[PDB]
Amino acid sequence: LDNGLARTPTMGWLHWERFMCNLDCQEEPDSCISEKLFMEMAELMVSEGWKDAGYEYLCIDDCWMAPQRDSEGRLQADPQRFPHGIRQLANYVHSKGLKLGIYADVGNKTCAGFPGSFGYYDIDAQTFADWGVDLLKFDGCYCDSLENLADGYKHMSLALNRTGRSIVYSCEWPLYMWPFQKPNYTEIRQYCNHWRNFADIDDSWKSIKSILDWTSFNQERIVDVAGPGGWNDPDMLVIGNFGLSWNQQVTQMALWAIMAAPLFMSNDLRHISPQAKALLQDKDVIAINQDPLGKQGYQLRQGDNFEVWERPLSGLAWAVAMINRQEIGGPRSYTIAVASLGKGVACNPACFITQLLPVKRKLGFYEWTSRLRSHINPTGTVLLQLENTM
Amino acid sequence: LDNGLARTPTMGWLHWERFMCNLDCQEEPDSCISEKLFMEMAELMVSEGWKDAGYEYLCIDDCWMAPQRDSEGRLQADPQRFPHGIRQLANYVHSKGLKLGIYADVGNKTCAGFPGSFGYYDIDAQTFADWGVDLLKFDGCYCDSLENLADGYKHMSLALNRTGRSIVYSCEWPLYMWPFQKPNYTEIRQYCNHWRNFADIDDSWKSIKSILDWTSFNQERIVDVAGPGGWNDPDMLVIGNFGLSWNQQVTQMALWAIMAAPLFMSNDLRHISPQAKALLQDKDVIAINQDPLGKQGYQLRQGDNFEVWERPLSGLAWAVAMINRQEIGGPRSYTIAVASLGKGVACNPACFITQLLPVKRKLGFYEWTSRLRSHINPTGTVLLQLENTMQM
Ligand SMILES: *[C@@H]1O[C@H](CO)[C@@H](O[C@@H]2O[C@H](CO)[C@@H](O[C@@H]3O[C@H](CO)[C@@H](O)[C@H](O[C@H]4O[C@H](CO)[C@@H](O)[C@H](O)[C@@H]4O)[C@@H]3O)[C@H](O)[C@H]2NC(C)=O)[C@H](O)[C@H]1NC(C)=O
Ligand SMILES: *[C@@H]1O[C@H](CO)[C@@H](O[C@@H]2O[C@H](CO)[C@@H](O[C@@H]3O[C@H](CO)[C@@H](O)[C@H](O[C@H]4O[C@H](CO)[C@@H](O)[C@H](O)[C@@H]4O)[C@@H]3O)[C@H](O)[C@H]2NC(C)=O)[C@H](O)[C@H]1NC(C)=O
Ligand SMILES: *[C@@H]1O[C@H](CO)[C@@H](O[C@@H]2O[C@H](CO)[C@@H](O)[C@H](O)[C@H]2NC(C)=O)[C@H](O)[C@H]1NC(C)=O
Ligand SMILES: *[C@@H]1O[C@H](CO)[C@@H](O[C@@H]2O[C@H](CO)[C@@H](O)[C@H](O)[C@H]2NC(C)=O)[C@H](O)[C@H]1NC(C)=O
Ligand SMILES: *[C@@H]1O[C@H](CO)[C@@H](O)[C@H](O)[C@H]1NC(C)=O
Ligand SMILES: *[C@@H]1O[C@H](CO)[C@@H](O)[C@H](O)[C@H]1NC(C)=O
Ligand SMILES: CN1[C@H](CO)[C@H](O)[C@H](O)[C@H]1CN
Ligand SMILES: CN1[C@H](CO)[C@H](O)[C@H](O)[C@H]1CN
Repeated sequence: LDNGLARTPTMGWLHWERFMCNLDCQEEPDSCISEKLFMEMAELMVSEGWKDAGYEYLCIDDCWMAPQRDSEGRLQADPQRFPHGIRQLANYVHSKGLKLGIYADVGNKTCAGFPGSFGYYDIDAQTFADWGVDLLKFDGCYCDSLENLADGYKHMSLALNRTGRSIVYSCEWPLYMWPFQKPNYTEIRQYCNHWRNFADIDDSWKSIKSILDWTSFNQERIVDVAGPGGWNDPDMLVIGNFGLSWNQQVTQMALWAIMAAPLFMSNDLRHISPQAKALLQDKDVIAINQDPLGKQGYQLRQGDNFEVWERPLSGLAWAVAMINRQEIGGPRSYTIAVASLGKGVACNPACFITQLLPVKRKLGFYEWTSRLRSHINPTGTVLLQLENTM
Repeated sequence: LDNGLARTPTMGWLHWERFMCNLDCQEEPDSCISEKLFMEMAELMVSEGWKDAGYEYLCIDDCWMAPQRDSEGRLQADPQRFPHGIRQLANYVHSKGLKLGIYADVGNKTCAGFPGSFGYYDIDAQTFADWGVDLLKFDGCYCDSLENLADGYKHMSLALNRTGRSIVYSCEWPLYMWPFQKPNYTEIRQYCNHWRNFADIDDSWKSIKSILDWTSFNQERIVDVAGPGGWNDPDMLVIGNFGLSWNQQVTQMALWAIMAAPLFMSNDLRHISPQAKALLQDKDVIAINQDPLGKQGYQLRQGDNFEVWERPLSGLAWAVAMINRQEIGGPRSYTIAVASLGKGVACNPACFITQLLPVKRKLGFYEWTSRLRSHINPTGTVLLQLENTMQM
C-alpha cells in the first residue's frame, strides 16, 4: 500500500493473544478489555523502553465496541469499559508519543459478535480518522461471499485514503480467502500495508512451528511480494507469556526478524521477565527486522531436523538463522559452507560473522572457502549477521 | 518388589533423554557417553546440592557396553569410552556418597544394538554386583515372545536377589507388553521396584501432556498398584533442558510429585539455570513426592480446559494440583469447594492451605464449608498442600 506508511514492518503492541475478549471488568478489572488497560500499556511502553526500541503502535483488537451503533449509525466504544471514548484515548496515546490502532470487521459482525462494517465502510473510516486512529486491523468474519470479502477490503482501503489521515491498514483478507481460492498478493499489496496469511497464533511452540512451516511451504508465493509498504503478517509475538521456553522465544524473535514481520507484542507489559524484555528490545535483532531494504528472508535449506533461513540486508550484509527442530537430546552440531550462504556473495572473498542469538558473540572472519559450525539448542535458533569484507 | 528398596520413589539422574546414544567422542566430546561424563556429573551432584536434595542414583542408560562380551562371557564397558571400567566408576561414585545405576536388556540385544542379557541373566547380575552396581534399568528390545519377556524380567529379578547385593530393579516390562496384551500389574509389582508404562518422554510440552493424559485415562488400572517397594514410572524429569517453558517445568515437577513418580533427572547439571535448579531442588515438593504413606495421586476432575489432581499424604494431609490446559490468553480463575478436596477429609473441620508452586505462599485457614479460589497460568500448575486442623 503506497500510503507512505509501514516503510519498515510496523512495531507495537496488540491485546488479542494475551487478553482476548475478557469483558468481566467486575471480577477481572485488571485484565478486562478496557481503556485503563490500554492507558497502562501506553505508560509502560514509554517508561520501560519499548518506545525507544521502536514499538510505536498501541493497538486495540476485537471487543472494544458497544453492542450497537449511535443514532447517526456510527460505531461507539463500550460506555462502561471505554467511558471516555476512543478519541480521548488516542489523545492520551499521542501525548505519550505513541500511535493508536483499532479493530473492525469487513463483514456484518466482528468475529466476537460486535457490529461489522459492511454497509458502513466510508462512515467507519471517517469515524476512525476523526478519532485520531493511526492503524486499522480489518478482520474477515461474517462475510457471505468471496466477492464481498475482496470488495470490502478494497473499499475500506479507499475510504481510509479518502479521509486524508495516514492510517496503517492491516488486513486478514488472504487468511479468509485461502480455504476457497488462492489469493492474488499483487492486489492485496496494492490495498494493504500488511496481511495475515495463516491461522491465529497461540501461546505454544506448536503454533510457532506451524507458522514457520506454512511460511516456508508458501514461500514461492509470498516472499517476493513483501517490501516497504506491504508485509506478510505471521501474527503476534508471544514472547513474555507462558507457553514458550527461552529457546522457543529466541526462535520466534529471530525468525520474525528474518521474515520482515510486523512485530506486534501481545503480552502483559506490567508482568514481563527481564530476559523476555531484553530479547524483545534486542537492538541488533530489531535492526535486522527493520532493515530499510525491506527484503523478506526465506528458508534456504531443510533436512536432518535442521532449517537454514537467510535474509539479504542493506549494504552487502546478510542475516542467517539455523533452527534445530529435533525436540530431544542436547545442542546439535550443524555445519554449512559459507559459500552456500547469501547466494554465494555474502562471504566472497570473506565475511565477518557475528552471532546475535541466543547470545551475542563475534565469531571472526570466514573466507569464501570456510565452513561455519554451530551447536543449536533443541527448538532454539542461532541467528548470525554476515558482513562482507567489502 | 519386596527387597527393602524403593520404599519411597527412587531419586537420581539418568542420561538417556539429554545425552541419548552419542558415541562420537571425537567431535562431540562433551555429549558422548563416557566415564568422564558420569564422573563430572557425580562431582556436581555432590557440589551443587543435588545429593542433599535426595538425588542419589547416578544412572547409566544404554550405550555403555563394548560390542561383545569378553572371553569369559561377561559384559564389558566400552574400552575407549569407559577405559577404567564400571567397577572403578562405581568406586568413584560410592566415594562421593552416591549410588550407581546401569542398563541392560532382557532380550538378545539392547535397543541400541549392544549385547543383550538373554542366556546370561545370572552371569550379568553377579557381574553387576561384583562391580558394585546399585540399580539396574532393564529394557525390553529384541525379545521374540511375551513369554520370554516375562520370564526374563522375573529371572533377572531372582538373579539380582541371588547376588545378595541390594540392587534397585527398574523394569520396562509393561511398556513392551502393551502392543499385545494388557499388563498384570500385580505380577510386575511382585518382581520390580518400578516399571515404565508409557512411551519415552522427550523435551516437549506435547510429551508431558501425553504422559499425563495417558496416566489419567488409565488411572483406575495403575494408581492402586503403586506403593512402597513398587512405583509407576512415567519417565525422566526433563526440567533444565530446552523445550519446556517455566510454567510447563512447574507442571512436570508438581505432577511427578502427585503421581509418586521416581524422580530421575535427565539434564546437564553442568549447564542448568538457577530457576530450574531451585524447582528441581524444591524441598517441599520433593517431600510430597517422597511422602512416607506412598499412595499415588490421581486426577479428581477434568473440564473447561482445567484439571484437578490430588494425592493423599501422611497424617491427613493432601496435595492438590490445578492445571490450566488452555494454551492462549492469561491466568484463568478456578474455584472449588474445599469439601470436594481430599475426599472431604482434608479440611474437616478445617485445613491450613499452603501454595507451593509456582511460588510458595501461605493461604490461611479454610473451614470445611469454605471455597478456594486460585488463578492458574496457561500450561502451568498451582500446587497446594492442605493440612488438616481443628485450630480454625
Ligand atoms: C492515498 O493514496 C495515494 C495514492 O496511492 C497516496 O499518494 C502517494 O503517497 C506516497 C507517500 O506519500 C507517494 O510516495 C512518495 O512520492 C514522492 C514523489 O514526490 C516521493 O518524494 C516520496 O519519497 C519519500 O521517500 C523517500 C525515499 O524513498 C524519502 O526521500 C522521503 O522520506 C519521501 O517522503 C514518496 O516516494 C506517492 O507518490 C503518492 N502517489 C500518488 C499517486 O499521489 C496517498 O499517500 C494516500 N493518502 C493517504 C491519506 O493514505
Ligand atoms: C531377596 O528376596 C527376599 C524375599 O524374596 C528379600 O527378603 C524380604 O524383604 C525384606 C528384607 O529386608 C523383609 O522385610 C522385613 O521383614 C521384617 C520381618 O520382621 C520386618 O521387621 C522389616 O520391616 C522393616 O523394614 C521395612 C522396609 O522394607 C519397613 O516397612 C518396616 O517398618 C521396618 O522398618 C521388613 O519388612 C522380608 O520379610 C523378606 N522376606 C522374606 C525373607 O521372605 C531379600 O531382602 C532379597 N535380597 C536382596 C539382596 O534383594
Ligand atoms: C493480480 O492482481 C493484479 C492487480 O490487480 C493484476 O495485475 C494487473 O493486471 C492488469 C491486467 O489485468 C494490468 O493492467 C495492471 O497493470 C496489473 N497491475 C500490476 C500492478 O501489475 C494481475 O494480473 C493479477 N494476477 C492474476 C493471476 O490474477
Ligand atoms: C535370541 O535368539 C535366539 C536364536 O534365534 C532365540 O532362540 C530361538 O527361540 C525361538 C523361539 O523363541 C526358537 O524357535 C528357536 O529354535 C531358538 N533358536 C535357538 C538357536 O535357540 C532366543 O529365543 C532369542 N531370545 C529372545 C529373548 O528373543
Ligand atoms: C450481511 O447480511 C445481509 C443480509 O443477510 C446480506 O445481504 C449481506 O450480503 C451480508 N454481508 C456480508 C459481507 O456477508
Ligand atoms: C496377576 O498375577 C498374580 C501373581 O502371579 C496373580 O495372583 C493374579 O491372579 C494375576 N491376575 C490376573 C488377572 O491374571
Ligand atoms: C478471530 N479474530 C480475532 C478477533 O475477534 C483476532 O483479531 C484474530 O486475529 C481474528 C481471527 N484471525
Ligand atoms: C529405547 N530404550 C532406551 C535405551 O536404548 C531408553 O532406555 C528407553 O527407556 C528405552 C525405550 N523405552
